[PDB]
Amino acid sequence: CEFSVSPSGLAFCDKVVGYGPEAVKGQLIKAHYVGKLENGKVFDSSYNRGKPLTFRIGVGEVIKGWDQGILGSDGIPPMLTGGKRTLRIPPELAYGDRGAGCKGGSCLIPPASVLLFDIEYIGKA
Repeated sequence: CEFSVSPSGLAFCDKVVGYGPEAVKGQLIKAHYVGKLENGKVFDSSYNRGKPLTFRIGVGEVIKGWDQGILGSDGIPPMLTGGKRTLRIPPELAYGDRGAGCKGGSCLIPPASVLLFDIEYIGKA
């Protein structure tokens, strides 16, 4: 899985190219995913939550890396319905210096964490 690195640092690898239409801004979509830190620790997954994440893409409902990494951006083609994509997201397009899932200064997602996501774009909701 060698990533294609976009100008922003957002990198991706289409492990399985979708068979359907590309994602469109404002659309409510369904996605299964596994999120891991660079040491391999899984910090969140749709599977653990027992359901897909249905959300509106491209409107700031999720981290910038997801909006850009799924809808596409300079250097990043959009995901297609039914595709599987791995994203490498720099902190600036994720949770930055704040981190996420914090208890005081200790966070499930440490500050300045690069995030790895395996995303399965199932399709529209």
